[PDB]
Amino acid sequence: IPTVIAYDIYSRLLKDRIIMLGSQIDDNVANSIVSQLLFLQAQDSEKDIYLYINSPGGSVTAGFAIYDTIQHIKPDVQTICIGMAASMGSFLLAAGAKGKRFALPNAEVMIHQPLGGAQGQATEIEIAANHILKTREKLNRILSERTGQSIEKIQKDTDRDNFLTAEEAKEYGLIDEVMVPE
Amino acid sequence: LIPTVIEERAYDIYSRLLKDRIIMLGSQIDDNVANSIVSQLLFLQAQDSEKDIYLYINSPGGSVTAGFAIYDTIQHIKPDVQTICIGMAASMGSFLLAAGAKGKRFALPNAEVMIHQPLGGAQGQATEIEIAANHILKTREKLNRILSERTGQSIEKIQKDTDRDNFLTAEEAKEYGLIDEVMVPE
Amino acid sequence: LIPTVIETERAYDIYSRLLKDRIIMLGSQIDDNVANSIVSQLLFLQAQDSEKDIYLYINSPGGSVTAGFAIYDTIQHIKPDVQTICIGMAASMGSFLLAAGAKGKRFALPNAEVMIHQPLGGAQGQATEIEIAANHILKTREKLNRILSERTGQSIEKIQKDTDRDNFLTAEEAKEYGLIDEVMVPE
Amino acid sequence: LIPTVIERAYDIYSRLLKDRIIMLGSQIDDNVANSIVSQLLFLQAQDSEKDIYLYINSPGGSVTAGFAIYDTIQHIKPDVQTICIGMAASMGSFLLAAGAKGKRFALPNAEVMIHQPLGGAQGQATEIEIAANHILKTREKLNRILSERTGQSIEKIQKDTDRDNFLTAEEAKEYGLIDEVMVP
Amino acid sequence: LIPTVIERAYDIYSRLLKDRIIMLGSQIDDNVANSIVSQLLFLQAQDSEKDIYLYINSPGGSVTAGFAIYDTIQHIKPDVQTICIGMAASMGSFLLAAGAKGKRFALPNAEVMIHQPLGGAQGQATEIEIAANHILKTREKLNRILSERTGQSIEKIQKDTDRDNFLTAEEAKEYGLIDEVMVPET
Amino acid sequence: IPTVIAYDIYSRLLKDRIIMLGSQIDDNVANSIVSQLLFLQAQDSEKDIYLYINSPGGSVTAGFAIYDTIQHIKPDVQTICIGMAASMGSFLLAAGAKGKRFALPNAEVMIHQPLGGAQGQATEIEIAANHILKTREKLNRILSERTGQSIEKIQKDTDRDNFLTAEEAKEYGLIDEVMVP
Amino acid sequence: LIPTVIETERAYDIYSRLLKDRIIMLGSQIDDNVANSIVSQLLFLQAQDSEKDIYLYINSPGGSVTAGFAIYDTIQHIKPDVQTICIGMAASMGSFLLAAGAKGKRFALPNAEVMIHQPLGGAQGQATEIEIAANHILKTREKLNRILSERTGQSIEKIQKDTDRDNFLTAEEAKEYGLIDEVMVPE
Amino acid sequence: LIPTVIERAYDIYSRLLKDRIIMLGSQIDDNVANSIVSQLLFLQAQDSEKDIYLYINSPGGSVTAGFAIYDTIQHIKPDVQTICIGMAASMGSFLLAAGAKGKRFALPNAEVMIHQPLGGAQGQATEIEIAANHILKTREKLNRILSERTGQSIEKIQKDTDRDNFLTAEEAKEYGLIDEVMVP
Amino acid sequence: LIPTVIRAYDIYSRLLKDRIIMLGSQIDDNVANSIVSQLLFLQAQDSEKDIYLYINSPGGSVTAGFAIYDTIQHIKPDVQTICIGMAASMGSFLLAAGAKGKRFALPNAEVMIHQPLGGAQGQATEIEIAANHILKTREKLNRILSERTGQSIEKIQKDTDRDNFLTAEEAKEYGLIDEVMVPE
Ligand SMILES: CC[C@H](C)[C@H]1C(=O)N(Cc2c3ccccc3cc3ccccc23)C[C@@H]2N(C(=O)NCCCC(F)(F)F)CCC(=O)N12
Ligand SMILES: CC[C@H](C)[C@H]1C(=O)N(Cc2c3ccccc3cc3ccccc23)C[C@@H]2N(C(=O)NCCCC(F)(F)F)CCC(=O)N12
Ligand SMILES: CC[C@H](C)[C@H]1C(=O)N(Cc2c3ccccc3cc3ccccc23)C[C@@H]2N(C(=O)NCCCC(F)(F)F)CCC(=O)N12
Ligand SMILES: CC[C@H](C)[C@H]1C(=O)N(Cc2c3ccccc3cc3ccccc23)C[C@@H]2N(C(=O)NCCCC(F)(F)F)CCC(=O)N12
Ligand SMILES: CC[C@H](C)[C@H]1C(=O)N(Cc2c3ccccc3cc3ccccc23)C[C@@H]2N(C(=O)NCCCC(F)(F)F)CCC(=O)N12
Ligand SMILES: CC[C@H](C)[C@H]1C(=O)N(Cc2c3ccccc3cc3ccccc23)C[C@@H]2N(C(=O)NCCCC(F)(F)F)CCC(=O)N12
Ligand SMILES: CC[C@H](C)[C@H]1C(=O)N(Cc2c3ccccc3cc3ccccc23)C[C@@H]2N(C(=O)NCCCC(F)(F)F)CCC(=O)N12
Ligand SMILES: CC[C@H](C)[C@H]1C(=O)N(Cc2c3ccccc3cc3ccccc23)C[C@@H]2N(C(=O)NCCCC(F)(F)F)CCC(=O)N12
Ligand SMILES: CC[C@H](C)[C@H]1C(=O)N(Cc2c3ccccc3cc3ccccc23)C[C@@H]2N(C(=O)NCCCC(F)(F)F)CCC(=O)N12
Repeated sequence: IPTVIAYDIYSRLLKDRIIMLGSQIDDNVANSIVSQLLFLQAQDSEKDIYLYINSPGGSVTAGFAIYDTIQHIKPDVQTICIGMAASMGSFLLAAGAKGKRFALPNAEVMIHQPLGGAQGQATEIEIAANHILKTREKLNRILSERTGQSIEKIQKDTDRDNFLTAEEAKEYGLIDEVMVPE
Repeated sequence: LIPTVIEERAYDIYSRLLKDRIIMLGSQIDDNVANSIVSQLLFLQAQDSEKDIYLYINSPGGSVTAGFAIYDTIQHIKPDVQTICIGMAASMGSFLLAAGAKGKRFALPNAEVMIHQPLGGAQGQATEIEIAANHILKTREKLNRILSERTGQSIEKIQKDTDRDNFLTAEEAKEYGLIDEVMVPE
Repeated sequence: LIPTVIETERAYDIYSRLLKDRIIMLGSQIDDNVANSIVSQLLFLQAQDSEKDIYLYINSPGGSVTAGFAIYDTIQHIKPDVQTICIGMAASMGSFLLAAGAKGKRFALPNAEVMIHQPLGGAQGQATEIEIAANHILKTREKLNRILSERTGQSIEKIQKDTDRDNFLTAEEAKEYGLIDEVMVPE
Repeated sequence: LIPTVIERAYDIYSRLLKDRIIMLGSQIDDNVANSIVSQLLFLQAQDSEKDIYLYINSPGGSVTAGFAIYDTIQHIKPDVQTICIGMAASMGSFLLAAGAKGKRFALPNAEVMIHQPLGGAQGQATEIEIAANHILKTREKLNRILSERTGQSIEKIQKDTDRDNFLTAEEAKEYGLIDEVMVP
Repeated sequence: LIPTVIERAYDIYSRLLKDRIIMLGSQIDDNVANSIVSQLLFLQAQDSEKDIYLYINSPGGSVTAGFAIYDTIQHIKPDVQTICIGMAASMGSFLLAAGAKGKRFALPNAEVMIHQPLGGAQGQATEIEIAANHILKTREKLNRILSERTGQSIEKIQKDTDRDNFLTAEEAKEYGLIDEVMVPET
Repeated sequence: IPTVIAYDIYSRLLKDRIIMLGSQIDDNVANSIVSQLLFLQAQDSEKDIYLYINSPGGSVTAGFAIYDTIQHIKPDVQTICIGMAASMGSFLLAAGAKGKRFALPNAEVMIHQPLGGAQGQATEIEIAANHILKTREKLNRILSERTGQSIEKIQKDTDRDNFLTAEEAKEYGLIDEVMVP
Repeated sequence: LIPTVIETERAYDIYSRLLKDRIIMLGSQIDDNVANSIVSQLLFLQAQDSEKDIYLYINSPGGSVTAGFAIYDTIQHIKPDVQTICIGMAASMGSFLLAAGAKGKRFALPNAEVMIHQPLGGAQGQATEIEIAANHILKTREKLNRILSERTGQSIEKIQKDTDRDNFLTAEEAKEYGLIDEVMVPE
Repeated sequence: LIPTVIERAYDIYSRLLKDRIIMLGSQIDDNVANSIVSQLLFLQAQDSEKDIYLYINSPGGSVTAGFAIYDTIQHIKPDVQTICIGMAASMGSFLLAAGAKGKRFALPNAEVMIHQPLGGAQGQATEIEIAANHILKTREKLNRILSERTGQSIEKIQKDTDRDNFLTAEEAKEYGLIDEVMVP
Repeated sequence: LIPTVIRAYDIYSRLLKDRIIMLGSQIDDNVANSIVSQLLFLQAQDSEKDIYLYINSPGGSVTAGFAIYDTIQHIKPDVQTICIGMAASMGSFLLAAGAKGKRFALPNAEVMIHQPLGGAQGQATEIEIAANHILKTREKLNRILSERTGQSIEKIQKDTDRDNFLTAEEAKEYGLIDEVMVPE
């Protein structure tokens, strides 16, 4: 990670209100991004924030930490998908400010149902199944609100792995514009 | 080392017991144990359709489907299959103990009987976890329904009493309806 | 430990004694070894008597599709009716072989579990290698679904839909589906 | 890499601590407890009157480490606000409920889970007995405090924590674990 | 390798079984219990009145597997003599004490050890509680029987089995675990 | 990593608009290079950027993160292959500014088809197969545009591992000139 | 992830800032490295001021007995009173050090856990080697129990009995026992 | 690959057992003790007067397993001759000395080793104490019996077994562990 | 692996019927126990007729080797030794131990001689005991080699200091064998 005159490259980007979601989403990544969003709001509550997304997703709860923080703060959080947005990464891509969700032409967007595990007694498995099913209902309802697609459509389209191009993601309502070279 | 006995005709001890219509369920229940026991049951009813069979149970249970292989074979064949719990009957072992011929389910005085929920697991997509959950819940309802029929307890009582690990003495198993008599020394 | 029995005085292991009365055991995961044994037993029994029925016990989670088709083709070629009986569970290629038994002689005991689902596999390497592997397993599924349609009387369209995910059936549901003919009830 | 901010260079979490914000964003072990307790002590010394803000995104962990944080919160003069962002499970949800009365929050999609303590024991029958009595007393201790913090009966807490019990933010408010669901 | 003897070929242990001698010469698990129980049942069927001789060189093991052997000994008509050779520890010493009254022996340098049951528990507090209650009940069951067969109080048995308690053959006789130290003919 | 008078060697190069792609391409490497590209264009949108490429390739999506960032920004991004460029590395070599794609005489260039895997149900294998086949068409279509070769020729020449010299890479259209001493 | 704090300027990591106000953290398993650090901090603080109290925070499951006695002996030698405060838990040699604080200045917060038990160890080899190891750990227990008796006011016989097995105590029970002087109740 | 002798077919060791020869040719564990004890019981039942021959090529092992064999040898009526061929170490040497008085042998290059018992202990101080007292009492037991078998004092045995003590066949005869060195 | 020949015999048991013993493996206690038992069986059948010891072995345990050695020297029958393939370490010692004038090797058979291998770990006095033991074992081996080859102890010491490979002809000249058996 190179230095620029004294900032590391990512910290220099943060000076211009740019946050990097460039890894698998766990609690540590969520804690950092939430802290960055809170800091940028405190500096200036009016100016836009830019969330770079190159992520395969990961933890749903960690994703919702980022999601809820985005929606609470006053500044518009722009989202731009560069490389790939999968699973909870694509959920956060769709969570960006209305009209300011982007993807570069060859960026990959994938949507699919949440993954999990359960082990032990029948009633413990039932509790785990009800939890992940309710979690999917929560994700689908919000994605419906964000994309303009129905919950029934999102349910069917996320049953298996569903890879989308940048243009297909725009047509779906996950992003607003495919950002072309000027 | 399984010992040999000579009656001339040499027998390993378990095969000698099988000659007198005795089957040993003395291990964890998997498909191999089920295949052996159902084959022994088929052989014995073919040899004699009237004479009782004796099923020894010292088992911590295991596979539910492997257990139901043994269960269904016991109920289909004409001979009464007596069950005797010696040492311990846990989980699907206690289910098979309760599945013996009415009036011929036994345990020795210090034998341990345990009943609880079916165990399992699932990993992957939410809909895959749902399928696994529905399957194991249906499997529990199936087991509890049969236990209710075999013991005379209500399905609601079986559900409550199998929620956690429930250890029973031989006398408690008799009171519950899992066995008919605690076998005492003469 | 497989127990021994004596017919008074020829000694047999329990499974060999069953084979004397035309009973073959499919009681494990289906691999090439299990297929070779079952194919050899079927060829032996039909050579002894081409008219008497053979009885195939099925307590199996399935396994290799090619090994399953070794057993399937042998069953269909030989003259004797091969009866099938599901005891415990028949999953995947085990349930396929359950449905492959002689017409009107496919059975399950009341608490036996039958599961149907699409074939499993894997592929790794170049895109064209993944394509070949994908085309192979899709063609294998169509092959399985077409034969299962013939044996059950259900459509290829229905079988495709019903085998998309793991589909557990009771013995009575398996009868309704056409995978078996009768649920064997106790007297 | 944790990002830096310069205005004096700060890592992002240390910059938040300057404005009386403490992060509980991991599994609770002794190291996390020692850090949070030290931060609370420091913030009390800096300003005994201004509120402290405890961010909670944690699956819980050690009960004793959790009680290190709990007791420090209750001792110090400043109110400690708690805010659940992402998820609060087990001892994390206990600490969420331990925030200053009227100042316990959760964001709308945050997850709260409550259940009984986990543990293990191995060896002699009397050694297993000691371990069982200890974890049972620890559960009574936790349930008694949770009853006081939520206003629910100990009997209800016992029943509701027997198995894994997932709650929405609104359900956590209705239960008494938090005071308000913070809306955008 | 187990040596063969020909009078009709026998492995050495099978030859001993012909004279009503059963070998408990290993750690007690379900397999060992299944074998010993089957041998006892076979010997009772052969002769319901002649004594059986149970050799014990064992560190113990499974309590439920031990109780399979224990209950089978007490049910059958023939007296089961017990002889400790080498060592009897834990459930091995319990079975030594379970022999027919007046027919429990040890050789002069044989080692007897008694202690409390060993086990484990993991998971939720209520699951640990169930596991703890179970092992405590199992110890009560063992101590009550040991009290009956030694003549010692349950209070004394509890205290003396709190830790590993090694006894000589002579101390085991004094305690009531055996009846006589079998001395060599000079 | 030595220091120079105070900059580490790679940071000193970044001051003269030089970016180093000297490793396997994963998301971390892509995030760093994308950030460096965005930094340099913000400093100066007119002056050229020099992308050093010594890489065996790696993730296709991580590669396309770098690719799209290069094409979007105003500055010409020169590409110089030193040592080796394989797979996605050779794709990024061909993605440099027109007339400013270079390789040193003994630099190695390799092209082949994308690598991947799939495991599970037949329909899951089908989805994975369709995805990687679409990814190959995407790569081959862009490589056809950058090199001037037909898609049918790219398909044939990338079927197996195809090693090229620097001069062969110039002939193929992957680079513009072999930079002589 | 240890946070930094700045005061107008001078930057400190949180634990170094606490050390500036004579606070030492025993917040881990006790090994030689932890003992070396704490002994060095104690020596530093007494050199800075021989009269002002030192505050020893204890959240520790214990560990090495010799490493514990390095801390114990340093505490007793230096002139300043070393206050001890149990927060979270003090087990084994951690609870021994809790009891070693200045008379009247040993504290615990209300929900802090205190545990006392026997020294743990092991030995493998010859009978005489096992004898040496046994005599050593027994002598170490006598040494620990004698000091505990002195600092708690309980008899050595009572300490022996109560430390035979794992003995968990509440903060209040630890006060009644004499391991601490006061439970710090919140205002 | 144990060779067959016809072859009436016999494996070589079973053929030797027909002429009252028992092989102690491995590490002594409970399995080896059970077999040897069973063979001794079989041979005395066949003939209580004729001698038994115990071949010893063993590094020893379990003390309790060794005492199973020891007590069985002393109880039965037949004289049990012992012959050390190759090596007798630890409990193997103890059983060599346990043979019938006047009928304990070794071949000229056979190795005899004596040393104190080995063991372990782990856990609480009182558990280590119990383990220590047990292994010490076992050493006293071994030394007392070895004193009876050899005619050497317990005090001498203690000192001579403090460390590993290798003896030649002639030195073992001088010690009283054997009676004669068998020459060609 | 081992084929049958027809009374049915496995190939090695058939060879034992004509007084042929196979030392075709690494020498451990199990191999020694079998070979000494075979030697005891053959001399019991006939004390006059020769025994033939096939040797294709890399050596191994010295004590297990001396179990075989002492048994060879004690019994009445001449034990012929023939090296086929290779005799290394204690295998070459046993090759030299064959009856005088009846020790053989085939033309391309390999014979290797070298000093004993071992290990020691622990206290200085424990290392001393182990060192004295293996040094005394070397003197024991070298003294017997000297007697059976005709070479001096000083020469055996020097020639076995490192690994010393010998041809069949060199082994004859050294005194380890009596003749290189030629094809007729
Ligand atoms: C939108 C946040 C509110 C203003 C409110 C709040 O809800 N919260 C709760 C809250 C968090 C609290 C702690 C850690 C992360 C938090 C993230 C939040 C995200 C959304 C809403 C509230 C959050 C705290 C916030 N604080 C600051 O941001 N302080 C300024 C320091 C910022 C920086 F420069 F240090 F970065 C502390 C004081 C305060 O009232 N709030
Ligand atoms: C109760 C058995 C039925 C009468 C019926 C049957 O349902 N089945 C199906 C069936 C099984 C079939 C194969 C393997 C196991 C089986 C177990 C069954 C259990 C219950 C019911 C049927 C079973 C087969 C049975 N066979 C034998 O038992 N033959 C005698 C075998 C003797 C010996 F070999 F056992 F000695 C083959 C002929 C036959 O009609 N049946
Ligand atoms: C149905 C069998 C056919 C008549 C034909 C055949 O197609 N085949 C081909 C064939 C197989 C050939 C080899 C191994 C397995 C085979 C399985 C087959 C299954 C179905 C059809 C042919 C099979 C061989 C068969 N053979 C035997 O069965 N011989 C008797 C074997 C008796 C015993 F050993 F079983 F007891 C050899 C002679 C022969 O003509 N055939
Ligand atoms: C509420 C704190 C009390 C006033 C008291 C105390 O109870 N304790 C005990 C105590 C702790 C002691 C050490 C480490 C952590 C502690 C956490 C505590 C939590 C609650 C109560 C007491 C604690 C210590 C406190 N110290 C400081 O905080 N000093 C100020 C410097 C703080 C910083 F800036 F350095 F952070 C040292 C002097 C002192 O008397 N106390
Ligand atoms: C004490 C045995 C009872 C008489 C009764 C019984 O309670 N049981 C139950 C029972 C067991 C049953 C199966 C396996 C083990 C058993 C062990 C038992 C131990 C104690 C009491 C009953 C046991 C079975 C017994 N059987 C035999 O022993 N048959 C003789 C053949 C023995 C051998 F020679 F084959 F060994 C079968 C007939 C029968 O009625 N019983
Ligand atoms: C090409 C940049 C566009 C003009 C636009 C944009 O599309 N984006 C989106 C965008 C990214 C956003 C975040 C992180 C990486 C990004 C990479 C991009 C690559 C290509 C196109 C847009 C990118 C951001 C850009 N920002 C800066 O670069 N700001 C100054 C950067 C200075 C410094 F920090 F580097 F020093 C923030 C404001 C802004 O308008 N944009
Ligand atoms: C109580 C200390 C004694 C007065 C004496 C001593 O016994 N010792 C021995 C002694 C130790 C010596 C070295 C390391 C640790 C020590 C810990 C001790 C604990 C108790 C008693 C003596 C110790 C050394 C002490 N030194 C300092 O502390 N020097 C001051 C520097 C302090 C700091 F700032 F550097 F920390 C060096 C000179 C000196 O005479 N002593
Ligand atoms: C010296 C043996 C005594 C006579 C006595 C005895 O003490 N015991 C106890 C005893 C053992 C008992 C069981 C197993 C092993 C035993 C080993 C013993 C060793 C020494 C002394 C008693 C032993 C049993 C002996 N039995 C036989 O040997 N029976 C003949 C069996 C011959 C054959 F099977 F080997 F061929 C069974 C009856 C019996 O009274 N005893
Ligand atoms: C040379 C052997 C002596 C004659 C003597 C003896 O020294 N010993 C001691 C001795 C051994 C004893 C047991 C096992 C192996 C032995 C190997 C020996 C090797 C050398 C010398 C004595 C050995 C035993 C020998 N026995 C037999 O060989 N019995 C016949 C065996 C026939 C058959 F089984 F082999 F076929 C038992 C009786 C006996 O007096 N001896």
